[PDB]
Amino acid sequence: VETFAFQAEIAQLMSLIINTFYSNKEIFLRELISNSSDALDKIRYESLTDPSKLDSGKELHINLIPNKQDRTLTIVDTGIGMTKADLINNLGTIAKSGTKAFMEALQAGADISMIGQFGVGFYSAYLVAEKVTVITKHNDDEQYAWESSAGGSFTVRTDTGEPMGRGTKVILHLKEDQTEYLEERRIKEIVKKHSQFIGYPITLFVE
Ligand SMILES: CN1CCN(S(=O)(=O)c2cc(F)c(F)cc2-c2ccc3nc(N)nc(C(=O)N4Cc5ccccc5C4)c3c2)CC1
Repeated sequence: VETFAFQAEIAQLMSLIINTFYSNKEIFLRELISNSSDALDKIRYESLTDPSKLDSGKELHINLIPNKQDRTLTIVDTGIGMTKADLINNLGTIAKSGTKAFMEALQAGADISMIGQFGVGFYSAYLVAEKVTVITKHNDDEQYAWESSAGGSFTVRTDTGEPMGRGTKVILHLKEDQTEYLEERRIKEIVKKHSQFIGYPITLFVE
């Protein structure tokens, strides 16, 4: 288990998301589904030249899994996945650029719902989650588990758990007052409203 400090801008963006009074918290799902969709597009392009990149899983889909018992909402994709370098260095660097542009926009009065245009949409997860665990598997690396409860740090460990094949699993440990995002009707309403035109099948799992 390795612990890393987020870069100053990301930590600032994260605490902005957690501290700003903003009622329209549902936008998080759209951001995670759109990230999954883009990840699925990346493995689909890579498969045009090198077809062996789909030996880790041919099916390209998105699964939404609520668990009332564990109070979690999981967003699963069979997209490209992420390497140790992606989790530790690359994610932080690609975000850094978009993070500053977004915080500048909100001052000037933009609103949180515009987070995705700045490529930092993933962090909107902290509108509803007290902790986020990300399980990922890329073709050129091992299975990793990234984790953060914000507070300026994140952890990275090798995942000894159930193999994934290829893709990303975003486990949202929901805040006590955000259990509505475990409800079938609510998820369906959000997916129909924000993600009705995703070019991959989205399966809402039930309990
Ligand atoms: C949104 N697209 C997806 C495709 N790419 S990519 O080119 O494949 C890439 C290049 C990188 F250099 C890199 F570091 C990561 C990724 C990467 C790959 C697959 C992904 N799958 C999901 N589902 N999500 C994210 C994500 O955006 N996350 C998860 C995650 C985990 C922890 C912190 C931030 C975040 C934000 C992913 C990112 C670009 C971004």
